[PDB]
Amino acid sequence: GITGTWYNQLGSTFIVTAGADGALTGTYESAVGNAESRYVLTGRYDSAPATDGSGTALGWTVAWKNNYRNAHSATTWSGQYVGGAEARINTQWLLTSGTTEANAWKSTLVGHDTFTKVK
Amino acid sequence: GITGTWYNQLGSTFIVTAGADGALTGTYESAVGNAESRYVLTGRYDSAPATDGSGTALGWTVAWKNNYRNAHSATTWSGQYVGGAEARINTQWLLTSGTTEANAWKSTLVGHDTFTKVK
Amino acid sequence: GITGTWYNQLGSTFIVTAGADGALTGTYESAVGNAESRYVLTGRYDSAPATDGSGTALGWTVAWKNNYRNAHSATTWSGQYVGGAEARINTQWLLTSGTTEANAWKSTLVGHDTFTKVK
Amino acid sequence: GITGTWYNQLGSTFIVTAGADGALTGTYESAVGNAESRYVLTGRYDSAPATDGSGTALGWTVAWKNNYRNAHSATTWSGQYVGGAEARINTQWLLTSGTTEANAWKSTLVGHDTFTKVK
Ligand SMILES: O=C(O)CCCC[C@@H]1SC[C@@H]2NC(=O)N[C@@H]21
Ligand SMILES: O=C(O)CCCC[C@@H]1SC[C@@H]2NC(=O)N[C@@H]21
Ligand SMILES: O=C(O)CCCC[C@@H]1SC[C@@H]2NC(=O)N[C@@H]21
Ligand SMILES: O=C(O)CCCC[C@@H]1SC[C@@H]2NC(=O)N[C@@H]21
Repeated sequence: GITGTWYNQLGSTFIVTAGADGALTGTYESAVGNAESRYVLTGRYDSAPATDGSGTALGWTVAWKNNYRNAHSATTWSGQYVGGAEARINTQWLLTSGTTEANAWKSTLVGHDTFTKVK
Repeated sequence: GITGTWYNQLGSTFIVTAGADGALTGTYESAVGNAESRYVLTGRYDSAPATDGSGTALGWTVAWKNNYRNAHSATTWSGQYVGGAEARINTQWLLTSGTTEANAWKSTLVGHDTFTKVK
Repeated sequence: GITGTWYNQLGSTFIVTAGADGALTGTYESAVGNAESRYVLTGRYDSAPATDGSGTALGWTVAWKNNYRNAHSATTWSGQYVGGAEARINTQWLLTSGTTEANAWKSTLVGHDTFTKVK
Repeated sequence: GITGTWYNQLGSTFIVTAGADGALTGTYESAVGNAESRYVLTGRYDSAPATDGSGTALGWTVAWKNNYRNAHSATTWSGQYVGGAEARINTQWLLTSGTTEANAWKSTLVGHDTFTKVK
């Protein structure tokens, strides 16, 4: 029930398939930034989703490289799937770009994203 | 040259193999926290490493679930491999645990790690 | 126009007064967590608010200590006041608790908050 | 014992005076970035420092504005003073710049700093 075609508040598309062991595959099309295509993602999530009423912890990784453009950067999301009547995924994310060792302090960006299934 | 057996400042072990397309596989044994084994990791990195003199951006994901213990949590690293005479990987990371919707604010932890190849 | 009585999505109250030089004073009552009173905050913001159409960058600090309860912790917000028809303040924040040197990795928590003036 | 003249790993200077109530005043000269002077800081820390053996939680705020240059940005540190034979302050920090509402995702930067008293 974690697989599907999620959107978020910036408008970017996140097509995902969960795995039997805990794998996470799919593509990710950022609607904003230095990117124009679907990009490859990979990540993991636990499969024992703590049935007391909590959300399923998950995380994944995208590196901004394909046939069209490269930004030499990588972004990781970590969040929790809150699954109920409103299927929601709240994530918080990092973005690291490849900089020179002088510009090491300003490499990382942080932010948040709210993923909804049927927009 | 990104593959290998890295340690860090907490003492945890990170066995990694890079990929021809940009995949990243291997295991991760946290020496601290609610974990006792090697755990499965998966992530990505770009393969056009920007030969002006910058580091290679990379990121990966571990979900704390195996045959021994489960913490219902997932952690993601994003950083850059600085490769020279001293092979170094500086990463900054998030840790998300599966909480109830009341305790949504205190789910995520942030921190930093400094990975060295030959300790 | 930054001064006033803001609420947020968790329900916590943030009473603030800006300064002529750039100071920021007021109180902060967290509606959730290990706190029960108004707490003291202090922070800063720039006063040249970049009239091209951007938001005003700001930040502040609260330490969870008063006559009622102490948590030995400190939280800092950094965000930007987007001021228009809908007066909004989006912030992203850190929370650090005083831990032993063994438990240094799990001290910091990260999160986000969305402040609205008239709720 | 928190007051004094701290340096860090980037070379920036942090002159600080603690307060009887819990206030924190002083100046901050960033040795790197879009800044050239001492800048004004303000923040807070708790004064009941948990004498079991933990560090003192603290945090502060700087807004990059003075007579010389303005960057329309604000940075906040949150960390813990580990005080022993080696007086250390480990902090983790955010940096928010005033951007247009389109460029809201890439406003914030995250990073870490390690402050030492006698360098
Ligand atoms: O910044 C870059 O170098 C490329 C653009 C990255 C897009 C970011 S990644 C996190 C955030 N969420 C998105 O869907 N897109 C932005
Ligand atoms: O907190 C948990 O629920 C399990 C322990 C997680 C270990 C964390 S993950 C990030 C940091 N780096 C490590 O090598 N271990 C800790
Ligand atoms: O965790 C603690 O030790 C005390 C509770 C802190 C409340 C946090 S601070 C950030 C977030 N925003 C709020 O208005 N409250 C929570
Ligand atoms: O980026 C800017 O707009 C101005 C430069 C800010 C300097 C940053 S703030 C955090 C980090 N620690 C420092 O001592 N300097 C950098």
